[PDB]
Amino acid sequence: GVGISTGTFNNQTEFKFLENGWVYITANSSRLVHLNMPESENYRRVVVNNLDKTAVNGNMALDDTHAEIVTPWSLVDANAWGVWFNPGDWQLIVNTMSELHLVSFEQEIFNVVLKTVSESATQPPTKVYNNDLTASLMVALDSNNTMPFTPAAMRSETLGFYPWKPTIPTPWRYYFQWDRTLIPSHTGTSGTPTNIYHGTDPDDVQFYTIENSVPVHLLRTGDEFATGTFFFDCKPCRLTHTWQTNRALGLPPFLNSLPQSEGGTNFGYIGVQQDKRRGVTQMGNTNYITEATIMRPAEVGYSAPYYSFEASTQGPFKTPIAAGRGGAQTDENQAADGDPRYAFGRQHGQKTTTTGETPERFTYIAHQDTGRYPEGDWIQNINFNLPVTDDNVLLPTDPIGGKTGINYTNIFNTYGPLTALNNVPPVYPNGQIWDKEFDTDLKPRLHVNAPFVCQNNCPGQLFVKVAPNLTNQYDPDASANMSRIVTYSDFWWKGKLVFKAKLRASHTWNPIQQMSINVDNQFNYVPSNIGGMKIVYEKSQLAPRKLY
Amino acid sequence: EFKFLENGWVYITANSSRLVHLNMPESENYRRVVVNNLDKTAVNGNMALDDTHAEIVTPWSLVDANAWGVWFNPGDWQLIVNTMSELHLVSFEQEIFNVVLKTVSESATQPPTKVYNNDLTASLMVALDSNNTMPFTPAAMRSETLGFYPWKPTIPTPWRYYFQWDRTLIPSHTGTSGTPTNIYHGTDPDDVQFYTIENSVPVHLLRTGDEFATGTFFFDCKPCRLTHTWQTNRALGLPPFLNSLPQSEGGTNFGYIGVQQDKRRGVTQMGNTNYITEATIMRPAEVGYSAPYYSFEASTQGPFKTPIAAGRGGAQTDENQAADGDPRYAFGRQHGQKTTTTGETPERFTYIAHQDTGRYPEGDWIQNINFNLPVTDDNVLLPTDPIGGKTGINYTNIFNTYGPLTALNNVPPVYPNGQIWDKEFDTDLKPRLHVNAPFVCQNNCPGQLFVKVAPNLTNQYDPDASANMSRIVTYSDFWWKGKLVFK
Amino acid sequence: GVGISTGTFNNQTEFKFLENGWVYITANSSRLVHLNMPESENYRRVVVNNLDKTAVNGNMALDDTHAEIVTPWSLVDANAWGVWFNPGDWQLIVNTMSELHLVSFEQEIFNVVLKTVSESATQPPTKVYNNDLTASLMVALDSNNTMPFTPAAMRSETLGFYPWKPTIPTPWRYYFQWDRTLIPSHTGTSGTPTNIYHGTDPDDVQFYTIENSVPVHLLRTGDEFATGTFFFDCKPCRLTHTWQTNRALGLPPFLNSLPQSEGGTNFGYIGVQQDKRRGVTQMGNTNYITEATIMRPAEVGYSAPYYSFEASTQGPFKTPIAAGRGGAQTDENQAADGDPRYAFGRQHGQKTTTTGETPERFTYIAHQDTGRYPEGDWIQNINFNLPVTDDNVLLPTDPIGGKTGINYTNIFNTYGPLTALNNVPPVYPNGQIWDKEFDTDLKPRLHVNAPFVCQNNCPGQLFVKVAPNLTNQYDPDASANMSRIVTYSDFWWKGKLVFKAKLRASHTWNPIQQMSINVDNQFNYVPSNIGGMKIVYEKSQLAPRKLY
Repeated sequence: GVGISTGTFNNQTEFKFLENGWVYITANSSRLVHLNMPESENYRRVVVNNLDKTAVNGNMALDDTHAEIVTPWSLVDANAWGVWFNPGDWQLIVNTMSELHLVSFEQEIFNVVLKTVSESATQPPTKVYNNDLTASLMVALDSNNTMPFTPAAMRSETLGFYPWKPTIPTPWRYYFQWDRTLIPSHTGTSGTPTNIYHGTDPDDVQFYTIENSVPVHLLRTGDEFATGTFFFDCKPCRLTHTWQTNRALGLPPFLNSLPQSEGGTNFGYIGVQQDKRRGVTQMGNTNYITEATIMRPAEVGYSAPYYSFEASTQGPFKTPIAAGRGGAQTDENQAADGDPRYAFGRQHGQKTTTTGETPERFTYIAHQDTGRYPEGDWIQNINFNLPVTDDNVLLPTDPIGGKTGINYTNIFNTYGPLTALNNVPPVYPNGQIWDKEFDTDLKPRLHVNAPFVCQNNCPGQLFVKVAPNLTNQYDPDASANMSRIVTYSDFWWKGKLVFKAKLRASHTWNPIQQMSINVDNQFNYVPSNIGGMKIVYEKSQLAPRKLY
Repeated sequence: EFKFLENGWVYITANSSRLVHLNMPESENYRRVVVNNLDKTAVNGNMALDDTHAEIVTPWSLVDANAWGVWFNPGDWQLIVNTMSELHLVSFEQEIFNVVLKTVSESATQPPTKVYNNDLTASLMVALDSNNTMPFTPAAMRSETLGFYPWKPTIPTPWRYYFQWDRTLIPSHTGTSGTPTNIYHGTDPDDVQFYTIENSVPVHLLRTGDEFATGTFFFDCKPCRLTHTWQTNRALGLPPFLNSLPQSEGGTNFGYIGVQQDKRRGVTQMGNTNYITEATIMRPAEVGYSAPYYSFEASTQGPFKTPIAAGRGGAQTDENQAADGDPRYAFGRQHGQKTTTTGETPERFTYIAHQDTGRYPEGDWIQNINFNLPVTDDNVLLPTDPIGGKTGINYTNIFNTYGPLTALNNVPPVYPNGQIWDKEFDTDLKPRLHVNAPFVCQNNCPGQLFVKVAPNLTNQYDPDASANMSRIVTYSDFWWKGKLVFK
Repeated sequence: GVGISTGTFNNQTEFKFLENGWVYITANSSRLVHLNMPESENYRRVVVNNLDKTAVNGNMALDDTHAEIVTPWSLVDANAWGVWFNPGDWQLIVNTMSELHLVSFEQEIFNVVLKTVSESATQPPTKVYNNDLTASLMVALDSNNTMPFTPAAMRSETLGFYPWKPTIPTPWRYYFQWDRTLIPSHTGTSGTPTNIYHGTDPDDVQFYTIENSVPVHLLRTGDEFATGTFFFDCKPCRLTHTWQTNRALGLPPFLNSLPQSEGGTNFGYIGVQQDKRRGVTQMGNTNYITEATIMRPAEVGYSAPYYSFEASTQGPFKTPIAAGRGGAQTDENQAADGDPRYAFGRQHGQKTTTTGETPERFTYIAHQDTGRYPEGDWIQNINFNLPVTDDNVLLPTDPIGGKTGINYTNIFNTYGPLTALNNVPPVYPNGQIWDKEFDTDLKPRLHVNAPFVCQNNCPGQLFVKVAPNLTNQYDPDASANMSRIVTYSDFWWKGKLVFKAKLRASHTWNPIQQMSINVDNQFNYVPSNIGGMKIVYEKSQLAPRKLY
């Protein structure tokens, strides 16, 4: 009731060691959640069209045009690593574990409190906060997944990552179908390229409402709500990275001459003339057997067009790629297409005492060597007469379509039946944990935003909303917006995310990479003298594994 | 042995035995060796000749029987390929027996002389990596498997494996100005994997009276077809009805469809044309696919050729047109080359598969969506049109038509030099096939077998000295027997 | 028999994960062991006296005088970490484990081979090696520990640390009682200080022989020998380090003024005048309560005389200390008394391809903060009148005995009933694993050479010796030394050392120290281009733990 708590705070992470090197990881997360009443009680169909930006020739990548339904509901999303693990737990997992299985998820709301605000007309303004013991919090669990799936991690709008910091839900909204055409252009393009919002296709209209699709629980201060346990059906997530490219697959050539002294220039030598060597190649018209030409079982990674923008009914979108760029591990400045860039605020890692709306950002450079170095690619004539002449080779420095800044690698695609690739690594703390699989007939082989993909279903989205607190003058048949008592709710959210992981084994003489605190990064993991906190991103696939 | 089961199935047991000759290793230590043929790649336009890499050279030797020639003589192969329609890989086992170890004493006599004596107490070190902890290094790729002749003694191959390295090689051509970046960058510490047999695999010491058997390993692979498909997209489904049939035999007596092309009935995917032709009629899917050919992609370790699943079209008619996708094998006198030949020039052949799943890029073209026929120059891209200003490069060199509709076959077995089975990659997303072997190991396939002559020390050994160990010159002859079972 | 092997090589390390976070670590180690016949078949009582060195005034620390029995036997000692774990295994243990229990030890000898050498009188010298199928290797296991305990790790004379490198045993010898007096001196000392070897005390004479005390097995090429499993009875060894000194024990003072901005100089302030504070002190005649004077439960660590040399019957010896020096963690050059220094050759970590007899060396700097910073000590008069005047304080810069280079800290001892200290950390790879407890009535609280101390008994020492291979001209009643066929043996040694360890837990928000491969140390863990190997030392108590 009014004076009785309905739940307990718990933010402990439990590691229970099972038999045969398996560990049962239970991540308990609890948060105080602050919820204001919605700006409006009505659903809105809102169109955004930043014509001012895209009207500048060459700015088509800046398109924000879309249509969305703005709802009075708020989304409680815990689908991000930082919600469940602090840096120490993450270190333990990524240093001691080799693979991760997502097992189950459950959440509850308890200790609901609803308050009203009265602001007097006194010349020196003043306001008072009073409990509304009979007011209700509306809670809806879309366990059947009737609503569109809108994971908040993509917008950095999940629950906060600090147990001792109150957090907020995010106002819920979803895309509403629209037709939009945007012809690309460049600086110096003559005229005005077609840039039009065409409207909505009636056959694609889907207006969803929570009230018509999901049972809604009314929670007074003495009530609680528990979702029950949901069990996942996902593939395991590897906590190791592969390093072998095509060049490091299989038996190396036999070295007939080995170095006799230590030193930088004391190389070995194969010792057999290149066109007199033994082995197998797929180049049926040459006798050269080299590390570049020797047959490999398949292809590790693939080349794809990079910063290619494809257009469909709704306008242009960047073509996604599975893996990051090669060479970024050596030079951070070379991080580009395929290296996810995260931008987030003070709830999710940015130093909490900073000021301004400029977000904290980082580009994740995965340890896996499955990318491409397009500056190193080339195409040459089938005749394969070496050394190749200018007319018989296409180089990455050769312009395509007359454009000095575009080469064939920009439009190149080597994905095929022989392609082998890995799933995206977890991105702590801002990365998404699980994602919903598409309801297309043919499904993608992976998702680029989360390591765990929901093959059949994963937990229903949790929606909350302050129930309307009407004054005595309400008139439903009037055009003016409803008159409401200013009401807001604080409730406690507790979730339990269960993983299963395998303890790693030492396979090599040498030690392996391990996440460690050091003098440089020390102060990223403790509060500042004024309580300021931050959570820096951490890599997750530290240890290597042999691909082949 | 061919044992005929019920309902047209045959149990093929291939027994193979070899005398194996093993010298003691050159060195007892592991070596991390870097190869860098900068002299070759420093010539502009020779980037395809890159041999730069790093490898761990081990004192161990690999006994590899993963090649068709190890198990079947030509008569057996004829029987299989003429009478069978599909092949299942069932099991594999191997053993080492009748171990013999000998020492060599070479006198200082002015006329040199040497004597061979049995070392009855010396041991052969044998390690079976049944857990597949070691890198997978199939010897067939280097033509370094056991020999293909039962009556010819054979040797194992000195074992080594790749060690991670970073390498950048900017491509160039003749006439390229300056020196393109050509650098060996070193090793990434996070990718370092130094494997040793001693720390990972139990090691058996075999004296002359001892033997070793691996036990039977059972495979889990897909069946391998011994038939070839010939139908391309043009030969799928119902042909057009011929309203006029020839009345006499002769070369020029063709049939005729007899319906004007834009007045025909049927289904096409060209939604803006009324022409229904054998080229434009809808087919269920695509047989084969076009891929960039002699395209070299670069990654952390340097450039490598982009592999392709099927060979070139037209090679069946003209051998000289065999190119990308037609595997070329080079091998020595242990593996097919006339054993009485002299010199180190290997025997070679390009395998031309019977399957018609390839492409004839000279016959491709792209034309404008408007599809106004006959197409004009500006509305068609031909294989003879230069790309990037290069007269020797056309769009087919960079073309890729792989998609959801692509259908293709597994690589055919290549007797005798072809690999039999291969290990599947440990990536999250796995390739649909391998180009080197018809049988791919989905979970695991037999552990690699390693052998090494145990060190035979003299009386003057000093472990705390920098000089390399002083050993009695010792070598071993042992008999290897394997059994490979097919269905 | 002759053609049948009697054992299998195994150098695998197995980690078996038990229930409740406990792991069963099995370290298998195998080595090829090379043994020459002894130089002499007789026991020798040999006296060493480097009078030439100690005769120089001020060189008394260089005394090597002693007496020892030189035996024809050789000792097979596997009591060092490097014998059992490669760097990867050690990384796994020290990064994932919190404590270590020594469980059991067993060893065996197999595949014995004995060979004879015949060197012809030919003008160009030549030699031939022939198997002596009937010769024997003599093997004795002192399971009753009748022989003196002589752990080889102290002399860096254990089995080698590389499975693929043949190793040797060490010629066995033990101390024989002697009386020796060496009066200390300095440069400028007048005359010749007494420097005399007095002989042997008859009541302390102990002449041990293997033959009279231990059953001896004769192994021909077809025989093997197994010790059986020995189970230890030792205390657990912690793999965490304490950092709290007396200054960091208990409740800190309450800060009445907290900083308002981030920055280097924004300190907090206690905000209460020092002599007006509340709390408890052991200084019964002062009202000052400060972090230096506030009562702490006990004392962490202790001060001891450093580079003090005590003399007894056998001459001077350095006074050992339990913990290393304070400040060495910040500056390596300050490593001194209490920081063990290891010197070793190419069998035990030194780059195997180096030349010369100069050994590789390192000083182990433990992570635990249990030492002392003597430059920071002082003593002041009981009156405690502050600020203290010169006459009322003894500073570390005040000479003692008139010596400008000696201060009271050199002779200071604060060990008492309140002292708290930790056991010595394991030193990989050269550190001793276990040590035998003294047979004195009152036993030391720890040993400085090994973390595991043998309370009742630990495995008997293993002795080997090539049995005498006589020629036909042997005459026992002649004074000349015995005429023997030049014979030597190669045998395979295999040992199994079993540990039990507890998996660590994450107790803090922040991550902890972890051993990791990196660009700097990368090439310490892989062979050189000519096969050269090395094993660098690794720290073992990386993770912190709270003392109080």
